[PDB]
Amino acid sequence: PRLICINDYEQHAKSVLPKSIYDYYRSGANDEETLADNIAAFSRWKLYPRMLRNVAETDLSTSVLGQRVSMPICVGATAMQRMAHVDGELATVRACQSLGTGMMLSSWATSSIEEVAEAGPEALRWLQLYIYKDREVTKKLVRQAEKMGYKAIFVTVDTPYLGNRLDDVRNRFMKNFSGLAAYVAKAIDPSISWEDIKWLRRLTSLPIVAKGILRGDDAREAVKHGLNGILVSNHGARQLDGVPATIDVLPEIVEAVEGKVEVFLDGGVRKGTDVLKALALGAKAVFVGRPIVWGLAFQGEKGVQDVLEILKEEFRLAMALSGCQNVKVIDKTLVRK
Amino acid sequence: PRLICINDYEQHAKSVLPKSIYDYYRSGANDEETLADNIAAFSRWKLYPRMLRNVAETDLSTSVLGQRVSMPICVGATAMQRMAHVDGELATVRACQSLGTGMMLSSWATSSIEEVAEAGPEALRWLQLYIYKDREVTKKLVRQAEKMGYKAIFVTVDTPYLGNRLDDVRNRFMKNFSGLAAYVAKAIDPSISWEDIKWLRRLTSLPIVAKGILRGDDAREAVKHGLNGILVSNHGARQLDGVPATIDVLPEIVEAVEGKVEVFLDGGVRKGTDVLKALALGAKAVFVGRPIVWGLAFQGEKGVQDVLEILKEEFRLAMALSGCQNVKVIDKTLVRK
Amino acid sequence: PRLICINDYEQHAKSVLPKSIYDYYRSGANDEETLADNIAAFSRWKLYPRMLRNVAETDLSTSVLGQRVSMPICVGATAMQRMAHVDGELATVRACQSLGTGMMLSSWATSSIEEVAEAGPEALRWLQLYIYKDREVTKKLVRQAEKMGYKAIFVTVDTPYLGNRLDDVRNRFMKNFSGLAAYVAKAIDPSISWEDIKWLRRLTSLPIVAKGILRGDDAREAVKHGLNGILVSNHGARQLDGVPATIDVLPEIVEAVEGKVEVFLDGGVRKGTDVLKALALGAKAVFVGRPIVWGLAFQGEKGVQDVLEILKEEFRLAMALSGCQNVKVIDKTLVRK
Amino acid sequence: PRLICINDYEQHAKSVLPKSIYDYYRSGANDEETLADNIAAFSRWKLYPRMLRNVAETDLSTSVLGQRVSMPICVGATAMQRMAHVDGELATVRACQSLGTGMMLSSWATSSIEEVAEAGPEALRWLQLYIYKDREVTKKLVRQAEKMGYKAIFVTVDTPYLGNRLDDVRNRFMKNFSGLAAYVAKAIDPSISWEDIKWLRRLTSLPIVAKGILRGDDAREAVKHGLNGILVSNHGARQLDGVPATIDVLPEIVEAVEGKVEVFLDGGVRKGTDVLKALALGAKAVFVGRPIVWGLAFQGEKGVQDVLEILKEEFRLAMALSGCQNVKVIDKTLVRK
Ligand SMILES: Cc1cc2nc3c(=O)[nH]c(=O)nc-3n(C[C@H](O)[C@H](O)[C@H](O)COP(=O)(O)O)c2cc1C
Ligand SMILES: Cc1cc2nc3c(=O)[nH]c(=O)nc-3n(C[C@H](O)[C@H](O)[C@H](O)COP(=O)(O)O)c2cc1C
Ligand SMILES: Cc1cc2nc3c(=O)[nH]c(=O)nc-3n(C[C@H](O)[C@H](O)[C@H](O)COP(=O)(O)O)c2cc1C
Ligand SMILES: Cc1cc2nc3c(=O)[nH]c(=O)nc-3n(C[C@H](O)[C@H](O)[C@H](O)COP(=O)(O)O)c2cc1C
Ligand SMILES: CN[C@H]1C(=O)NC(=O)N(Cc2ccccc2)[C@@H]1N
Ligand SMILES: CN[C@H]1C(=O)NC(=O)N(Cc2ccccc2)[C@@H]1N
Ligand SMILES: CN[C@H]1C(=O)NC(=O)N(Cc2ccccc2)[C@@H]1N
Ligand SMILES: CN[C@H]1C(=O)NC(=O)N(Cc2ccccc2)[C@@H]1N
Repeated sequence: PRLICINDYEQHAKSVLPKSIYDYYRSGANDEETLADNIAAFSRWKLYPRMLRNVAETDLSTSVLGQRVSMPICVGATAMQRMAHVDGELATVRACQSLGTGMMLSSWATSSIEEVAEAGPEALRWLQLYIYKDREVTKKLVRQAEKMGYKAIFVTVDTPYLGNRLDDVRNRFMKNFSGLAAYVAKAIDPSISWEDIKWLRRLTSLPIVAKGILRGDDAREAVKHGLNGILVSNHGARQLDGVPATIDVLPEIVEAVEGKVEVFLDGGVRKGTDVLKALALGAKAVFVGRPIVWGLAFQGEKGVQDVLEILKEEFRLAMALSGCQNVKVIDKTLVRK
Repeated sequence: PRLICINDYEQHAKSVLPKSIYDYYRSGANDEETLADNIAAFSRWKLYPRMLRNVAETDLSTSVLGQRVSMPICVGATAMQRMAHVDGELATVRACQSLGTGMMLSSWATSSIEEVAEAGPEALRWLQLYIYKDREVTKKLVRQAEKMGYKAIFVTVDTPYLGNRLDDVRNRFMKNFSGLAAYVAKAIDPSISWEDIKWLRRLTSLPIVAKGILRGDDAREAVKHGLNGILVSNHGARQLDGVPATIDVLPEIVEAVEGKVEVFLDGGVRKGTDVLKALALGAKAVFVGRPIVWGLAFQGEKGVQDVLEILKEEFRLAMALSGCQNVKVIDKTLVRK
Repeated sequence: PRLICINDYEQHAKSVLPKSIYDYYRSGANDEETLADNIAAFSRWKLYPRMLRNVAETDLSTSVLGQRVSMPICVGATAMQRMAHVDGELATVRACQSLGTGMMLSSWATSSIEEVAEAGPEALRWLQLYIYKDREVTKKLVRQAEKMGYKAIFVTVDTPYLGNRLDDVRNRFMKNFSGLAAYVAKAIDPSISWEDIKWLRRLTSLPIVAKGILRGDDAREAVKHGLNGILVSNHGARQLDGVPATIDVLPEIVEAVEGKVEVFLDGGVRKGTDVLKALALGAKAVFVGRPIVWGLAFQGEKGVQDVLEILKEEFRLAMALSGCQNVKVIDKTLVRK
Repeated sequence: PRLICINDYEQHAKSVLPKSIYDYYRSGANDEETLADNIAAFSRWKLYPRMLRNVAETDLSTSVLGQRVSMPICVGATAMQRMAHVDGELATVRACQSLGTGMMLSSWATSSIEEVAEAGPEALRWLQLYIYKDREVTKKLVRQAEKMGYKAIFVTVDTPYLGNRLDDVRNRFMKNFSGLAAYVAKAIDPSISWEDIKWLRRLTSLPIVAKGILRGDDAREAVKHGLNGILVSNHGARQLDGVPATIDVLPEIVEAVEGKVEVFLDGGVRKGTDVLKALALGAKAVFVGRPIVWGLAFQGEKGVQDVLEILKEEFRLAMALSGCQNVKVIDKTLVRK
């Protein structure tokens, strides 16, 4: 294999993973209209590069909720990574610790909070949480993440029930505690409200990011409840089909929060120019989901490291060709839809 | 067969029904531009879901012209159901009586008004009517529907002549009284005017819905003639080709009637998110045509029951993932085109 | 063969005509972008039909430059019809005389002005003219048309040179006096100006229509020079590629002439709904080019008669389903783009 | 071979050139979204031709930076032409000297400045320059071009680093001094700023054109630094992917420079109507890149001459069919997007 872009990693993963596993990772909800649009929407945003700006020394570094990272490109929560590679999340956190970027650990990981911390003691690590009907286990997760050096909580707010991913049902298809639709119907609480966010905000002094916000009014409510960021996300197009692409709703959310918290994006990031467009529209950083899994499927830690390095170099080139020597000068005039 | 969405039922029906019968049911008029657009138009309307609203107890119930139904998803008139299954309309009305929803019986049914009432005595049942050149038979139908417990009349107003469905002519292709184009040219009155609506309004005290309205001015005229609802319909794209999708004209019609009557939609409903979008734009309920026929072709009553249950569950999930605990809170901010 | 729409006639013509002849008739200029758009543009204009208007007695009749015709659907000039059938233009004029519509005779016909008049003595007949470098032959044509009972002159104004139709060059591919590109470079005058229109206007008292106008300013100039109509035409997309579809420029031209002359359309008419849309946007009538040739290729006079009857019946149905009992009530609210 | 349009030359070049060489010449950056759009964008601009203007004597001549040319169609810089044909740039400059148009010589030519001048002593010739980390060699190039009769400098400003063309990396793929990405990383200066433009402006009294401007603000800065033209260019879509098509950004640049300098376009010119549209939107002339290489691949000098003659004749026809007797009357009302 000669894999030189993120799409090559997906094509390789399709060739080596059982169909059920590949389809678990690549599927979106229902007719997958949002899955296609998360990528198509990036192509509609055009770049207006500045020339002659001196880009000899391109600095990709930024910060996420106060913590320095090497690039505005971080690993999003994807469940059950050991299905892709025997090391799963441990390989992922080692690759993040090599790159100098952060890993968001899924609540449905095939590795424990304490195992991951130990594989990546110097890695920037966050916990993605669901509020479970069992609030005792929810609180136990939060208190384990605090003790194991995790630096934030990403609370997923778009999953009262699991989305309907047809291939998991059509294909006859967790170390911390569709079969997956039935699992959620059991553990995950569909009653969660803003009252539960008030509880979580009182539970921990860790930064909390609301993950899965698509509306400006909900983003303002998150700010009002004392949360510290918004991850503009449609859950990799796996929840409600027919929502907009995240790059299309990002500007409304950035406008609505009036600078009070950091805004992040995930969904459809596959190229350095996607990262650049997201930052031009006001995201502080982006998270990648599927590309990391294809990295694992190729060669575990090394495969994840290669995916993250291809993204980093593509982003560096896009910054340089656009006239941007650092992330602080990536401005809204770089893009038009 | 493992049929888990409405498209699967169509694919199965194509596999088991003679081509002429399948094409009778699936065909639209002329080049079928509206047939494609009835579905494509739903995909252009995007959903803006609210998070954290408490959707543990999702209530799908609503009412149609005063009568309670279990969900805002009802069976539209499709002629000649016994071509799809030996029980035809009797299977359909039994499935509606199990689901707690309504059946609109076609005037060109392969079962009699009195036979259907008897198969579904507790089912909510309406009659779709044409005004026939023979007004005596027209009046006999209305007076049979009143005596047999039907709760409304859906008068079809878009069919002075039958549309030109090419496959019926190219394929060498009624218990109440193209060969079908020639049948209409004989029975159906092309002279029908608003004067005939005044006659029908005086004929019966049953609610009357005008079916096949596409213009706001015609919707206002229906209100002025004392009708009790508008079914925004292009007749499943089988009459005039090149009219807009019904989801696209729905907002104009809702605006034009100023709340005075209920507005319904049919045409292209195949998914729970289609139902949600129609309700967000002000429809009280939607009617499904073809999906019921594919249910019959699969397994008669059980097949219709399965189609209606897939629609119900998809709608429940779309409501929950959008933050809607009941139909009364499905609002216009949920959608944008 | 079972040919029930105009597209079927084209498919049959492709099956029976030598490739060079078929490609001569079906080709557009260069990459054929306008050829595709002449048809695609009709599909973008949507119909908003009125219900319940009494369409029992649909009257398709209208008039063209004062002369009654049975329908607003007339035969446009297409050169060299005997390549499609041994009777060529004589078959075409007999079919027009049966239908009660008009024939525009090409200046590059394979039959003489006096032969056509004689085959269709009761047919409504017009002459399409080019202003030839030889003004004596130009004047001889006009004076023959006047003597043989032709009722107008359609002067083609978009052809100073012939368009570049690639297949005629790639395929190694006139009774009144690319090899065809070379013929024009010889006979047709590229110097023609509005001064030449003044000459033609003084030459004959016959109505004169300017054929091939695409701009409102040129349409106003035609009115100022005392011409009696505008045929909005891109020459069947065979001249300048990348001009708009004729249905898209029709409203600008109708607006610009302020009712002073009749406006006609050709280019991409294949269905009754195309005729209806053109009339809703203010055309008095439309001309069909290629469909007549496919009629000839099928069965000469009978094939042309069948094409014209399919168009007539499709138009009658579209009028009836739109609520229009006659052409005088086809209004601009029937369409929206 | 029977090659009658520019696309035919590309298809022939694909048939005769090794895949690595063909892909070097035809590739764009990353997913090649801009490569497709450079051509698609021309098709969206529609032509509104004037009739009856007298186009018997069509004059294509114009001037570029003061020098007369036979047509507003000139040869752009494409590196390493000897890979396409044994004569490379010498064949190209001979074909330009036959046509009476200009050649822009690449800084990465497979022929020397003094060899090309000698093959085309009477040809209009310009030098495309990069500002190299080695300013001594940069100055040597400029002073050779001045001594050898070159009439301008086109300074490329969009290439601080080379774009990522995937096929050069996936295919295991200079007489004046991806392996090519690595070459640039060595010679080409990523620090170049407007200070370096001030240096180049003081270095030579030759006209200087800034090549690769996409923003109006950068075009105004070029005017302020005393440059004499802007070549609106995305480097044949080979640098930053996802920038707009050059025909789409051309009007902003023409507006921004307020007539102070000539504006040129390259990127996606393949047809005479492309040239016409560019001139209608205010370009003085256009440059062709790839089409010249396909000319070489076919038959060296004769192949380049044939490509340039097909462009000239297509442009002459498009001018004539649009009503334009010379370039001075090609106005903005000819086009609408
Ligand atoms: C296979 C898979 C598993 C996921 N598991 C989780 C999860 O456990 N928790 C969560 O909050 N999001 C989960 N997501 C959503 C991701 O965090 C993220 O929103 C999404 O992958 C981003 O889009 P992308 O895959 O296009 O980069 C998952 C996504 C995928 C594809
Ligand atoms: C096979 C078939 C038969 C139909 N028969 C009738 C009919 O008898 N009366 C009527 O008013 N509408 C009739 N319709 C129109 C339907 O009531 C309804 O408007 C349409 O099916 C809704 O679109 P859908 O099939 O996309 O759900 C028929 C539609 C189909 C597909
Ligand atoms: C084969 C062919 C020959 C034509 N010959 C002539 C001609 O002799 N004179 C003329 O004015 N227009 C000519 N035209 C243009 C037609 O009059 C008319 O504008 C065009 O066919 C209308 O478009 P349609 O073919 O899509 O119906 C010709 C078109 C075709 C396809
Ligand atoms: C094979 C190839 C080599 C090129 N080499 C150079 C170069 O050496 N210097 C430069 O400034 N531009 C270079 N360009 C960009 C061209 O000057 C020009 O901007 C582009 O080819 C125009 O687009 P077109 O190929 O669609 O006509 C190159 C383009 C191609 C395709
Ligand atoms: C369905 N994929 C995930 C997702 O998108 N969000 C989430 O919470 N997951 C946990 C999970 C769900 C089903 C089965 C096992 C684990 C996902 N894997
Ligand atoms: C043509 N399909 C129907 C329709 O769309 N509307 C209607 O009234 N029908 C009655 C019917 C028509 C033809 C032949 C038999 C019955 C339809 N089946
Ligand atoms: C090229 N087709 C025609 C057309 O569009 N307009 C016209 O005047 N024609 C005369 C003609 C042209 C070439 C060869 C023979 C005759 C056409 N046939
Ligand atoms: C990459 N193609 C070129 C281009 O677009 N711009 C440029 O300066 N080139 C010089 C060059 C680059 C790589 C290898 C050899 C020579 C190109 N050939």
